[PDB]
Formats: sequence, C-alpha cells, structure tokens
Amino acid sequence: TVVVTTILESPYVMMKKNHEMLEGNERYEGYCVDLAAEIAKHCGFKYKLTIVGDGKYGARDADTKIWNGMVGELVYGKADIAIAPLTITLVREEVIDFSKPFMSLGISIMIKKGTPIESAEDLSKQTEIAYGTLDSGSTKEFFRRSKIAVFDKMWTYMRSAEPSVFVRTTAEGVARVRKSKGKYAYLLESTMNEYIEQRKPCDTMKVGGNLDSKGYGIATPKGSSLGNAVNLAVLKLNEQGLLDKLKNKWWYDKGECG
Ligand SMILES: Cc1cccc(Cn2nnc(-c3o[nH]c(=O)c3C[C@H](N)C(=O)O)n2)c1
Repeated sequence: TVVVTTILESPYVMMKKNHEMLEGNERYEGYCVDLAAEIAKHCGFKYKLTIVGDGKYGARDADTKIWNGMVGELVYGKADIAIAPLTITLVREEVIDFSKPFMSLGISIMIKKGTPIESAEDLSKQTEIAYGTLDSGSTKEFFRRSKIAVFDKMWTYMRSAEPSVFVRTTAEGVARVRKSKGKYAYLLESTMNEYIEQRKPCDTMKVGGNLDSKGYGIATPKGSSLGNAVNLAVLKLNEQGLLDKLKNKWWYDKGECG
C-alpha cells in the first residue's frame, strides 16, 4: 500500500462536504485525488492519501540542511509518493525524482485590480507596494538564486524587509493581497493566480507575463521501485487526454466571475 503525500489546496485536494461520514481516501476530492486514483489504477497499487504534516511544499533548511514539506516526507520516509502541485526544480531533483510534468506554470505576480504595477521591474523600483512570496517553496528559491538584475533586486528587498513580506501558506498570500488595499503584491504560480482571478470577489489580477516556465510533477524518493511505472502512467494519462479532463472537471465552478 503506497503512502501518498499531498497538500490541502483547492482544487487539487479538498475535504468533501460530508467527510465526517466517510473514511480513508473517500474523505477527499479534487484534481490530485482523481489523479492519484488514475495513477494507482494504471500501475495497479493500493494507496493511502495523507496530508503533509508540516503544511509545506519543501525546501532545504539553510542551517540544518534538512528538507521539509512534501519533499522531506519523501526523502526521510514518511511517504512513498507525492501527488500535488509540486514544482519540478533542479535543486529538488538532487534528492527526489519527478515524472514528466502533468501541468505547466510560471512564477507570476498577483495584485489587487487597479494597482499601478505592470511588471516585476515596476515592483523592483519602488517600496510603497510591498511584495513577497511563500516560505519553503520553489518561488522563494528562484528569487534567492536568480542572477537577473530585476529579480536579484527584488530578492535583496524581500529577504530583509520588515515586517516580513513572506507568507506561510498560499491562501495567506492571496488574503494579504486582498486585505492590503493595493499595498501588497504576491509572487505565486500562474496556476493559482489565474484560478483565483476567475473567482468571486473578482478583485485580483495577474499582471505581466510569467517570470519562468516550469511544471508540476509526481515525485518519488530516489531509488523508488515506483518511479518508472508512475512516469509511464503520467505520459499515458496525458496522451489520453485525462489530464485535460481533470482540469475541465475541477478548474471552473458555477457562479464565479462573469
Ligand atoms: C490552482 C492552485 C491553487 C492553489 C495552489 C496551487 C499551487 N501553487 N500555486 N502557487 C504555488 C506557489 O507559489 N509560490 C510557491 O513556492 C508555490 C509552491 C510551489 N508549487 C512549490 O512546489 O514549492 N503553488 C495551485
């Protein structure tokens, strides 16, 4: 029985309305719940969905060099596979294996609609509008490592800003954009940015294009007997249009903007 780690982010994984009446994997619904079921059915294994204990995607602690988040759950044996919007990055590939991507994304900028910011460079050259990103995720790592002048300027500001411009959850980032009256911009992936832009109260927007181009992948620990079969499953699901089907199922709700 394969232990799956994932993260409670709508629309990937959500508690069903009647979850108290249900058990095990039946408590959950969403894109990654369906994807887990499809991967398991194609590979022929039983599995148990679990929510990442520390709530994080995953970064290497600068002091202890210990990985946290879903990455750490794989590296140190709490889970066998991660099925989540987990970004494929070279630093993470040092310690875990990824499938080919099942969804594309890029780093992007979220603002309150009407805020006078058109680009990363616009953000970088001012301080009235604070801006930041998620702790222990791939976007913070991207900015920390970037040698692009604009992005390094942004990092130099973010890493030393007080009070902190970083958030612990993606929902907190979005809430801070909304609560700040245009005085906070959140650096987050284009998936969440566009998903939120389409939903009530319809007060946020993605500005400029994306800052990079990456993907989400299914992750396994190095040496896992599962890696090969999981990668083949993702490729077949993609080819068969199942990933398109899951996006069409989970991305668009009734009663949203427009
Ligand atoms: C549609 C939808 C709804 C909610 C959440 C998501 C996934 N997601 N969107 N943005 C992020 C994100 O932004 N900066 C980061 O660091 C991460 C995390 C990143 N994916 C990582 O692996 O570290 N993660 C997508």
